[PDB]
Amino acid sequence: CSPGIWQLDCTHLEGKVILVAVHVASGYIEAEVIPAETGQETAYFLLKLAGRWPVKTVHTDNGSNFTSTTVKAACWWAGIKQEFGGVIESMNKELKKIIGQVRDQAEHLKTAVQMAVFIHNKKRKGYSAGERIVDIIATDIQT
Amino acid sequence: SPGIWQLDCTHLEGKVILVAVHVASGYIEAEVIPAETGQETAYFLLKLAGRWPVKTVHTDNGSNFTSTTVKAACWWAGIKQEFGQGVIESMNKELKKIIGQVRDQAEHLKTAVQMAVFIHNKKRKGYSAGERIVDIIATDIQTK
Amino acid sequence: NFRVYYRDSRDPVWKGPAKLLEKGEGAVVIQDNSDIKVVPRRKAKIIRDYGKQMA
Amino acid sequence: QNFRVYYRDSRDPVWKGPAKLLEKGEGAVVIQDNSDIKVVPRRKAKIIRDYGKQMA
Ligand SMILES: O=C(O)Cc1c(-c2ccccc2)c2cc(Cl)ccc2[nH]c1=O
Ligand SMILES: O=C(O)Cc1c(-c2ccccc2)c2cc(Cl)ccc2[nH]c1=O
Ligand SMILES: [Mg+2]
Ligand SMILES: [Mg+2]
Repeated sequence: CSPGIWQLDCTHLEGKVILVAVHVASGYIEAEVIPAETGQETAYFLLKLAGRWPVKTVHTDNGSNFTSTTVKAACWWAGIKQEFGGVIESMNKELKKIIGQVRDQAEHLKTAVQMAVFIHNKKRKGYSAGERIVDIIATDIQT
Repeated sequence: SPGIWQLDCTHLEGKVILVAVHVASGYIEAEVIPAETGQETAYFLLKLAGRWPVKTVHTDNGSNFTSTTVKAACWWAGIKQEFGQGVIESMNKELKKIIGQVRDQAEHLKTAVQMAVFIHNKKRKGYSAGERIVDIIATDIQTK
Repeated sequence: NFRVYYRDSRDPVWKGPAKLLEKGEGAVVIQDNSDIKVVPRRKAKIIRDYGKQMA
Repeated sequence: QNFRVYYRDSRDPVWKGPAKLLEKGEGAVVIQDNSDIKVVPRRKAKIIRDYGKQMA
C-alpha cells in the first residue's frame, strides 16, 4: 500500500462521536472524540493529521461530514485527494475492544480513547504499528 | 534523544495554544486548549504519547505542567518529567509569525494554528522537520 | 492553485469548487460547470493549495 | 510498584500523592502515604497503573 493512504470513519460510544483515522499500510491509528459529527470537526481533525504525516489520499464512506464542502476546502488547502466507496471498519471494532479493556482506568471516555490508541500503536506483534508507519515513511523519503 | 520533547503554552486572541516540539528534529504539534489546566495538558500528552515515542518532556514550572493530573498521565504512559534551551520559546515566536501570515485565510484561530503547524513541518531547508523526526525515530528503530 | 467556494441562491451550504476567473475588490468571477457567476467577496472563499505548495 | 494512588482528604481539593495501594474495595481504598495509613472513598481516589508504560 502507498505510504500516504489513510482511511477515516466515525464510531460511537456512550452517546459520543469518535473520529478514527488509520494508516492503511501500517495499521497505525489516531482518534479524537469530537463534539459533533460535522464537516467543521472533520476538517479540523484532517488539518492536524495532515501536518503530522504525509497525507496524500483519504478514503471515507459517504457520510455527510466527509463529503462536506468544509472538508473539501481543507483537503484542497493541504493537498489531499479524497476517494469514496474494511480496514477502518474492523479497526473501529478493534478500538472499541481496547477501549472496554481500559475503560475503568479513566472517568472520561476521551481519556480511555487515547489510552486505547496508545495501546494499539505501541503493542508489538516484531514491530508495533507506531514503529511500522515511521519505518514505512522514512523509507519513502528520497535521498 | 529521539524521545525528548519540550512543551509550553503561548497565547493569541485570548486563547491558549499548547505547543510540543521534538527537540532533535524541530517538529512541532499544537492545539488550542480551552483552559491552561493540568486536565487539558494531560489529555494533550496522552494523545502525543500515542503518536510518538515520548520518553522525556521538558517544561517550565507552569502550574498546568507541574499539576498532579499531568504527573498521573506521565506515570501511566512512562514519561519522565524535567523542569527548568529556549528552543520552545523561540518556537512560540516562530509559530506566531506563521499564524499571522495565514490568519486571514481562516475565520477561527484553531484553523490558522493547524495551518501554521503544517507549514512549519513541511517547509524544506534539505529536509523538513516532519521528515527529520520520522528519519530520526526510524533510524533508532532499524539500528537496534 | 486556487479553488473558490461560494454561496448564492440563498443556500447556506457552500458550493464548489469553482474555477477562479477574475478577482475584484468587491466581487470575484468564477466558473462552475457551464455557468459563469459573479459572487460578492463576502459570499466567496478563495482557497489556495498553500499547504500543497510547501511540499 | 505498578500502582500509584492520588487522593483528596481533609476537605482539600488538590490531589495528594502518590500513595501506595494496599487494598481496593468497591466503596473505599486503603492507601499508605509516607508512613501514614489512610482509608479513602472510591470517588476521592484515583488508582493509576503504569499500564501504558508496561504495554509499551
Ligand atoms: O479520569 C480521567 O479521564 C482523566 C483524569 C485523571 C487521569 C490522568 C491520567 C491517567 C488516569 C487518570 C486524573 C488524575 C489525577 Cl491524579 C487527578 C485528576 C484526574 N482527573 C481526570 O479527569
Ligand atoms: O475558517 C475556518 O477557520 C475553517 C472553515 C473553513 C475552511 C476550511 C479549510 C480551509 C479554509 C477554510 C470553511 C470552508 C468552507 Cl468552503 C466553508 C465553511 C468553512 N468554515 C470554516 O469554519
Ligand atoms: Mg461511517
Ligand atoms: Mg510557559
